[PDB]
Amino acid sequence: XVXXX
Repeated sequence: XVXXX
């Protein structure tokens, strides 16, 4: 966390 978590 879509930074890619």
